[PDB]
Amino acid sequence: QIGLAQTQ
Repeated sequence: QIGLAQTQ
């Protein structure tokens, strides 16, 4: 289980 969230 991997959750990856990115914002710029």
